[PDB]
Amino acid sequence: DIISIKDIDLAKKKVFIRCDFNVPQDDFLNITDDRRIRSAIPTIRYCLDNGCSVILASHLGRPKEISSKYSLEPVAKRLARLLDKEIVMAKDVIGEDAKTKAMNLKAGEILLLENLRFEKGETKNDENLAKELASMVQVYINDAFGVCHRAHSSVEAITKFFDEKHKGAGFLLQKEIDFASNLIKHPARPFVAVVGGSKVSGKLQALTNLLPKVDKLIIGGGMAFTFLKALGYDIGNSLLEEELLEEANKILTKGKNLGVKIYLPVDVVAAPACSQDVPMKFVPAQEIPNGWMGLDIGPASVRLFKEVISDAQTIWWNGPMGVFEIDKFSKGSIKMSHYISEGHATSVVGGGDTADVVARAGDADEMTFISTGGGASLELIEGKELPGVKALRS
Ligand SMILES: [K+]
Ligand SMILES: [K+]
Repeated sequence: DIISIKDIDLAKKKVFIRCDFNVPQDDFLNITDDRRIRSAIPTIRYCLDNGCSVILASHLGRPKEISSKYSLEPVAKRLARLLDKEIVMAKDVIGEDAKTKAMNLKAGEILLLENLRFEKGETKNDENLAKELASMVQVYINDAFGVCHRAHSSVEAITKFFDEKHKGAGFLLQKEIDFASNLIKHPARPFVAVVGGSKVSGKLQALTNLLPKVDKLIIGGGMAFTFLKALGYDIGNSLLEEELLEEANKILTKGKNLGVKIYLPVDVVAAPACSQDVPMKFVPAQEIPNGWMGLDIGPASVRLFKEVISDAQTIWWNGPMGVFEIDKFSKGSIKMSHYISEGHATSVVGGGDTADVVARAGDADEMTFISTGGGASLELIEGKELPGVKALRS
């Protein structure tokens, strides 16, 4: 149903590619993870190989207003090394400099527009922005699954300025869609969802839609403590969403009614504060000391979870098992990455935090697929129609 880049005649044309270059940066604005730039390359190279000129556009962060801090200039440098091709940068998005550069662009050249979100209309699906972006090119390609869950100009309104023979989905967008969709369709079984992170409300809708689909569900991260609390466990000073206690109980009740095997941590790494520099204890989940907090799954839980996933043919994992940015509270996530990656399941990772764990674990290459689109994969797993994808439906 979705129009593919493969069914569009784009040879020798001028092509707008909406890419996802929303990469992490450090305080000196050096790029600390270029995976999204790398994932964009096959679509870009396919156009260049077909004699196109290429206008690339992406957002970076969420600028409130224009500043050098959110410039795409470091993305341009990094992409130039990775493609071994030179890049022209526009000083603006649809101002005079972009339009002139776009018009001057020769076959085989690459133009990177400045941050899309320097235009206030982008996150409002402004139709004038869309029209101005569209005027620069003959073909529209979306390769940015990561923003497709939002009605933004560069993925939604812009598509109204191209007919079905001049717009389509890039190779990355198609993969993101195929991997996410499989999971809510007919995945190989046993199908295990492994869910984590610190908030239940983050995952509630995904869990509700996955529940009738999965064979087993492991719940870790800070969000587990709301489930344990919903079951009457004392959780000391751990994270709690009081207001979601009843919803968590509903997940467990329906899970059981549907025959889903649901596992929560049976032990945790507990500490008096969330820092490297305080003491830590391995304790049962029923015995977090007064005033202490659970910050990672414990070794018994790691081991149980290993056994839970051991016969899996499909695993979806979104969310760390614990506060993995702190070394002392990272081991449960790291070992889960090891166990998931080393097993024989089709393994699909979601969430930037989870991609980060998998990177630190050194396992990125043994995962079947790591989504580089944060909330977008989740909203698909939730059962929603994504406006960016809909926009490209034949
Ligand atoms: K046009
Ligand atoms: K594997």
